[PDB]
Amino acid sequence: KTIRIGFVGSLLFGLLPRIIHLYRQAHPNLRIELYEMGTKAQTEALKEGRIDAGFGRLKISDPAIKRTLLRNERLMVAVHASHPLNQMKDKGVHLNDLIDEKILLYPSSPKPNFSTHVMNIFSDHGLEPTKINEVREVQLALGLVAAGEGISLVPASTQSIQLFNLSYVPLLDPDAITPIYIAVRNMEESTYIYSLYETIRQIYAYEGFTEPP
Amino acid sequence: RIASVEKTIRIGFVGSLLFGLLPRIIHLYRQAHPNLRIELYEMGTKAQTEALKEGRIDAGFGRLKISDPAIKRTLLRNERLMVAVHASHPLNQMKDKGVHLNDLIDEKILLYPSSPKPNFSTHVMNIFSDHGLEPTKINEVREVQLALGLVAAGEGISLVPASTQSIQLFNLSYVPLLDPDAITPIYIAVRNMEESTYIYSLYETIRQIYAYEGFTEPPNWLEHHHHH
Ligand SMILES: O=C(O)/C=C\C=C/C(=O)O
Repeated sequence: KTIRIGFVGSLLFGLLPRIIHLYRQAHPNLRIELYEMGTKAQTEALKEGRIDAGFGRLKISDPAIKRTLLRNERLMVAVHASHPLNQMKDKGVHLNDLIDEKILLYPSSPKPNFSTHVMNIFSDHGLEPTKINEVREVQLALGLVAAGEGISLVPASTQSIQLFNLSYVPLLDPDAITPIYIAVRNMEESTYIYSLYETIRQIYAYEGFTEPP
Repeated sequence: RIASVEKTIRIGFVGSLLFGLLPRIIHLYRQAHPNLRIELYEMGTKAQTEALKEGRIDAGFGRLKISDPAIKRTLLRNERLMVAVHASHPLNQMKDKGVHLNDLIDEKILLYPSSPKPNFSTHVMNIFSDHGLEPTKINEVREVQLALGLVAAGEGISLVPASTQSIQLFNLSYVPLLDPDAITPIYIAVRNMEESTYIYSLYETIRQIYAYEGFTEPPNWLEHHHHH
């Protein structure tokens, strides 16, 4: 009668609430508890039994955890309206266009985290952006972009944040992605966790996303 | 090549203000003062006081009035409150017209934040009790984004600043709150001394954007008058 879910903050701005809402409709007397935490912290939390399921954006390998890829969400570049990158609808924008920009990454919690994921995509292609500043969370990064502080790379679903003179630019590199995983304990076999997984599949089928296994 | 400490201006702000007018104010300020280095620091109102006193920041944007002899402040405006509700909540049918505080008393209300005190939740609760209203279903959460997320999940409602409308979550609706005192103040605080020329310029920028937005302000609001 109590399910504990760990989640990275950005998911609040995307599909997480509609999943929980449909999930609620199937379980009118379940106590649902949500806890914002990083993907590495979710792994430790699952092992200690502090949460039952974790929704994250890193693939942390650990025998005690069963991890499953839900979908490959795209990354976008958040910029101020007047930024030159916002003038490139014609040809579009690649990662190698971003290398000399002031880039705002997040979170500032211990590594590995979302900024490590983003920097790895650069390094995967021999790119190393030299001007990086780490901030607490995605909404702060975006507010700072709007204030004129630089640019940021964010999941496409954070476009629910529509700040004055903030524009989101697509990235052309096919691997400019931020996958979303569900993680549970390796011998998890609960009805509640199965139902949660089916609820995600119902939203995806309705939303037109590719179904996970 | 590095900028001088004299031409560096440090600005403290509460995080939720990034959803309203603060960013365009800062952007415009930067654009009009290209030889200034502006540094921005997220901090709560209480921390802003010690920071101003010690020189760690030069101006602080906050939502609380915490009196300290070393500091002075100007009320920039009283921002309206709204009720964040799930699209399918009955209260959402009064979205065009708005609702009153006494309509919310038996609703599942999500208050926030958790840590600081006094905060937004006590201020919200004080507006209820100012009118002999005591909400019976109070659940407190850590932060505004989790409150909004749980409302979007249909687990309750939350009273939020009007600028929160920048965050448009799926199946989340913002309903106007009609009580004229259902407001939340925004302040600029500075050291209790004559404002530097740089802070006076920041005042000028605020006045400019507030005029573009059409806000009503009293005579001599934020206005510098010469000492000679
Ligand atoms: O750090 C990580 O493990 C991943 C994501 C963090 C934050 C977010 O998506 O908002």
